[PDB]
Amino acid sequence: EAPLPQLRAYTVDASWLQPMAPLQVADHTWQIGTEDLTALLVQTAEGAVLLDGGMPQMAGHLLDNMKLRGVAPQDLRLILLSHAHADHAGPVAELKRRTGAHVAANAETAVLLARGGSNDLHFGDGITYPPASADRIIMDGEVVTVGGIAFTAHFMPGHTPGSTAWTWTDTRDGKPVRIAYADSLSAPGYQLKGNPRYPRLIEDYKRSFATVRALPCDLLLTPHPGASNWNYAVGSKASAEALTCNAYADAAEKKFDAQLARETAG
Amino acid sequence: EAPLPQLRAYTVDASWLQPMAPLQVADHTWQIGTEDLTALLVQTAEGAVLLDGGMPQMAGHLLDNMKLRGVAPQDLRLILLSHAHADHAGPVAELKRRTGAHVAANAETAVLLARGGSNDLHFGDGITYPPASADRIIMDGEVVTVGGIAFTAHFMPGHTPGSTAWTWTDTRDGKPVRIAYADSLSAPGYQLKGNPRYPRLIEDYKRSFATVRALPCDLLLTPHPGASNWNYAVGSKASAEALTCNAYADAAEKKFDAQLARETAG
Amino acid sequence: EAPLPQLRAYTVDASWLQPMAPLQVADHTWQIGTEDLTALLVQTAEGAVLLDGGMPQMAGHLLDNMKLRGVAPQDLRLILLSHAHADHAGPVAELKRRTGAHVAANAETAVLLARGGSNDLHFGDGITYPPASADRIIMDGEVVTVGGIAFTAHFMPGHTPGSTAWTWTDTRDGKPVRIAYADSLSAPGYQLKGNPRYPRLIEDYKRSFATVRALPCDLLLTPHPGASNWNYAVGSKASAEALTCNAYADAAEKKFDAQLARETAG
Amino acid sequence: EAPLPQLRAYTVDASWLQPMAPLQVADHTWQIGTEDLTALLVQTAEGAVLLDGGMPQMAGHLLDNMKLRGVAPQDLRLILLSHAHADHAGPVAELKRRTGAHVAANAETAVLLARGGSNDLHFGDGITYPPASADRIIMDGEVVTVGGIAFTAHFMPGHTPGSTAWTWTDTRDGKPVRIAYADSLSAPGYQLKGNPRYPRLIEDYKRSFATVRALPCDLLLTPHPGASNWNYAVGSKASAEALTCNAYADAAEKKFDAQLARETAG
Ligand SMILES: C=C1CO[C@H]([C@@](NC(=O)[C@H](C(=O)O)c2ccc(O)cc2)(OC)C(=O)O)N=C1C(=O)O
Ligand SMILES: C=C1CO[C@H]([C@@](NC(=O)[C@H](C(=O)O)c2ccc(O)cc2)(OC)C(=O)O)N=C1C(=O)O
Ligand SMILES: C=C1CO[C@H]([C@@](NC(=O)[C@H](C(=O)O)c2ccc(O)cc2)(OC)C(=O)O)N=C1C(=O)O
Ligand SMILES: C=C1CO[C@H]([C@@](NC(=O)[C@H](C(=O)O)c2ccc(O)cc2)(OC)C(=O)O)N=C1C(=O)O
Repeated sequence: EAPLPQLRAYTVDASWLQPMAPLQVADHTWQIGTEDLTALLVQTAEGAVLLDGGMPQMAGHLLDNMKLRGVAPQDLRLILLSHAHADHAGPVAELKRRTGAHVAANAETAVLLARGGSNDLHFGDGITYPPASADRIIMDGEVVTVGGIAFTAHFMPGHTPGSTAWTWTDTRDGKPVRIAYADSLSAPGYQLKGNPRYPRLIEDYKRSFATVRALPCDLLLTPHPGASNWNYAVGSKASAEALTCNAYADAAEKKFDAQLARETAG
Repeated sequence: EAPLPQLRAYTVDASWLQPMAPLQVADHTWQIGTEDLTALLVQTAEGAVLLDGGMPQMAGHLLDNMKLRGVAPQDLRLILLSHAHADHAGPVAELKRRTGAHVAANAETAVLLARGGSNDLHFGDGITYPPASADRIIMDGEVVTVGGIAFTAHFMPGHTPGSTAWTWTDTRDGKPVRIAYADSLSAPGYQLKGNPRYPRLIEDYKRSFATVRALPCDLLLTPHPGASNWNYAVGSKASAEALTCNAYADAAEKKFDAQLARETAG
Repeated sequence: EAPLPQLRAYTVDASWLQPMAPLQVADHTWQIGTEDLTALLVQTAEGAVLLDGGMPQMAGHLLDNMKLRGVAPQDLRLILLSHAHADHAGPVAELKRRTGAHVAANAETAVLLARGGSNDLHFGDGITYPPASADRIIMDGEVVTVGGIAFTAHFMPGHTPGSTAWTWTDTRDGKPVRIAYADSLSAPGYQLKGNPRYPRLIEDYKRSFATVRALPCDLLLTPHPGASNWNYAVGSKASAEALTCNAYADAAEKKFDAQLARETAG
Repeated sequence: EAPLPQLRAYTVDASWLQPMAPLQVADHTWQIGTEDLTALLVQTAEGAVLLDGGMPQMAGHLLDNMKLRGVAPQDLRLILLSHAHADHAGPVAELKRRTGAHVAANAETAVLLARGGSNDLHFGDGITYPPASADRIIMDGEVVTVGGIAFTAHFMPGHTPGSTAWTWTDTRDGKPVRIAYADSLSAPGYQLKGNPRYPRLIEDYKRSFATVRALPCDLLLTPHPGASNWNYAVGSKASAEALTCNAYADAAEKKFDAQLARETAG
């Protein structure tokens, strides 16, 4: 008699777990994650903000890179998230324990984070990670400010119900740089039509494409750098091929429409 | 450059995942888990009680065995736990979703369950499982009653801070049978002395040995059947070699004392 | 020197706390709350559903009326909510403890319920009540079914971010009766414009008026019966003057637009 | 027909709500609460610790007094609690929101805090306050360190299951001062014998008297200053009549034994 199957680990491509040194994006904004997972550190006069953390096992690397930037663990004030899947919110619980940082997130992201990604609308229990609590619930368009730097939330539901873009204005060469950290717009293996767990999925994606098109943006970044044509491994050329918000939304919508037709076709 | 390691699944011996048909323990009490993980179903006139559920992937098997016993999913009223590690509380979240059952547990077990076993005092994040909430917090000696059957909690901290023995009186051949479901008394790989996360660990274990010795008991069962010398695979002979509470406590204390001396010896 | 002020209780009009006997709305749907707070009991072959519970002190009255309807406490399967303010979700924690019912709610309602209505977007801590957990998170358009009766969620944010209308089809005289339990559309004392805690408040209300207009509805009910021109105290004439969904939405939008202009005017 | 009663506010003696300026207890420890509720600020080189906060409406006063001491809101690192009743943990949720501080507490205190004091073992829902989450769960004897100052937890269950004494060593006149902040040992209106919600209440109190007697202590403080014969209103004479730990435990045990006999006598 076959025994029940063993639990299966959430395994990812090696490049998602490949550490990199901090890569400067603008005067106060640094990529400090891995070659293929974004984790943005924004350094202010009154502490630092982290946008996403990658996989659960990246906690120590993130703290190492923070130290290279002059940021002690207790200097991390705030953690913001694109969406609460294991490869973007993975280390949040550990980071909170080791830094004292607060998490700000919308209600959808908060409830998914608090159950550690279990009972996912599409992935079941296959991508569970250590649960964490949100300390501040934010609404669409709400502004969170640290050290004078204002981060604005733009809800873009679809990839998860709580998917969020974050925008802020940094500087470079004395000129403002409007940064938009837009969430994933993929639907990998999702049932798009008539999904009982997400009945308005298609309507939400369509609205989210429009939301991304309209973001204030001189420089777009995404949780997976490849989704916006970044290449973190090539240093000062990393942003050279980066997409605009319009191009990112267009590419995602074309992919979505094609997937929708293939779902209709089996 | 080495990438960070992949996440590692919590894997167990195949016998822990080997389904078995329901095995009657007393007039209303059945073992419905696997060959090497206990999951007790107590069937009352007003619904059923489940004591432990085993590993996360056992949820469907438990519901199958409940159906064989005449217990529909919605007939499950209450889930009780020995301790909230992944191989005993694994399927609790799914069972709650599929049955509507409530969970009753002490505060220590409730907080560990709510973080899905993450940030374990000894095991870190290596044995995380889907988090679940406790619907009723119980105190030491508190009585929980379903369908007239009274279950009494006996706290026995050590293996986890929330480790609990549950006792109830069933029947067999018209005579009462005092059942004691006592938790694990092992300390596998634990730092026993001067543990900053559990400073009174040794004192708690020593008290818990005494608590187990004094339990009202005609028939002892344990989360791992082998710990009390049960053999679920041999049917009506399964209980033949079962230990008394005194023998179980004595064996565990001898093992603990020897481990303590080996820790002193490196 | 003045001491700090005493805590102030959330007090309501006496009619909101005036018990009434069950009032039949359709073949399986009964008003079982007070003269001026709605609490709907829907009785199915496989248990009962409660939609809202009123104030915290109404828990015992609700159970009394359930018993008059033939519904024992353990027969209550599911609690649904319009929104998680103290005068509609007040007794949910106690009801869960005494009945074993599960709560299904969207993420916004779940987070507000879990903090007992504290840190309200508009009311601060003035309307706190005992916190409760949601056992099932639902999405817009999701169907929850008990005993074959399907309840559909329609999100209508504004009064709270989690405000929800629930629809189901009952019967009367052998004909179907599409019931719509639509949430409040009031904004009592709210700052509508440029509210930092709810930046898209006006956009959400405007969308919610349209959502209410389009609900499937032969019979509209509301958390406050007066909002839809019900009068629970007059028995079989209670529904005589009830508004349509279109009239309810129109009246609320006219009131909102007038309030918006008065806010512009001070 | 009588309507259901209105909700009743938790009202306290005016002196419990009477603000006072900071009163120095030792080189780094200050009383910053009210005349009759203790709230201790311990100031370190790496941030401040708050032990208790008093009533919910004291949040602003506490922040005012912190500012007088040179402690900005974001300088508050850690909140510790004696027990999670409304008059000691009242403002914790607001303080967390306004300061970013973490809360460390044992599991019993954490679960009571997370339900805002509702469903109290003895007081029902009469003393509910805004819920808050614990960020770190601590065990008996565990050491929490901020800025080099070590705070040790001593569990003393009875008044609440999670009641805790905290000890640390400060200085004065170049000599060490062992401070013990011991919790309440009262049982106001409690059913002591055969309490189904707290079956081992008497055993826990008796053990807690012994725990308090054995605390390392040169200077005892208590959540209610009068319980240890402090008088915060008389400035530099405030500690003159303060009890020893032995005298505090003796007085509480005599009161408990007398109450136990009166309960036996009706
Ligand atoms: C395009 C992808 C696909 O890879 C990840 C994803 N998926 C996976 O990593 C991968 C997969 O989709 O094949 C997966 C592996 C194992 C699982 O159990 C579930 C999903 O993360 C959960 C996902 O969100 O779909 N994320 C994105 C993304 O856009 O964020
Ligand atoms: C005696 C044991 C050992 O096996 C399990 C245990 N441990 C393991 O299954 C096993 C181990 O201890 O070697 C383990 C595997 C992987 C891990 O990441 C952690 C622990 O479950 C978590 C444990 O509690 O120690 N449980 C018991 C028990 O008495 O309950
Ligand atoms: C129209 C109202 C006004 O009365 C209640 C309400 N408000 C009050 O009961 C009342 C008020 O608005 O004056 C109130 C009393 C005390 C408070 O601390 C806050 C509000 O409940 C919280 C509210 O949601 O605004 N609810 C509605 C409603 O539409 O649901
Ligand atoms: C000795 C007392 C009595 O006063 C408070 C207490 N009680 C009250 O303030 C008071 C009372 O006991 O009479 C009370 C008022 C209103 C209530 O709903 C409940 C209790 O706080 C909840 C309590 O813990 O018993 N606390 C202590 C104490 O030792 O901490």
